[PDB]
Amino acid sequence: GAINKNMKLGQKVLIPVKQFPKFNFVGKLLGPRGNSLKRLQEETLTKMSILGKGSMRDKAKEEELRKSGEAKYFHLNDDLHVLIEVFAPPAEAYARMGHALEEIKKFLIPDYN
Amino acid sequence: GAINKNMKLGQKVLIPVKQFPKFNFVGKLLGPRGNSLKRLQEETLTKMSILGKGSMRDKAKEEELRKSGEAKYFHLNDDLHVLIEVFAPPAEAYARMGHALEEIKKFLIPDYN
RNA sequence: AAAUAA
Repeated sequence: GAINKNMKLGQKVLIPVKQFPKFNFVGKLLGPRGNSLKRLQEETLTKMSILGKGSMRDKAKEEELRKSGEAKYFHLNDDLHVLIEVFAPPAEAYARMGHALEEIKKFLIPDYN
Repeated sequence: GAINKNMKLGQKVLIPVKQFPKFNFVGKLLGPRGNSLKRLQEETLTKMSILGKGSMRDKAKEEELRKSGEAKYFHLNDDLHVLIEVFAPPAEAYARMGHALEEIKKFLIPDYN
């Protein structure tokens, strides 16, 4: 499209549950009351959501919401992931995404305490 | 205080470490993902935290924090225990603490795994 | 069995 027309970007970032079994990443990404994710979107000027299987603190509600069929719950069949999104001019859109994907690496490795 | 004004209650509940040596009660109480403790508050309408010496899984981390001197770690000198807390009008609060105190006894017995 | 939930 047009180089100065604002654009919407989106990239699904897989959360490594197969490589780090049993570690609660969702708690780690959000931190206390979500201020580790609030702060991480503010830092990079993107918007981030944790979607997919297990993104919700229960198998059951997340299973029902999933069996409902509504498009808003399409993500709960996909693997657990963070969806980073940005709306800005193209040069800015890709640059912040690139920025955002560098600062998120640390939340996708365990704490070892 | 006043009969329908809300009050705070707290009651330490001791964990029998002398009686079942080396049994991990902390894991039993929190279960997976911390949700057997979390469900036990929802059922009883209380709030619960595990404090005292041995509440943390790293004995040297816990002794740093204990030395550190901050009031938030004062509990790491007391015996290992669950501190049940409630904020409600007196009638409800005492009824919930009691409910919680019967419903907590199951978790103060080891599993023989 | 280890408590962060936007």
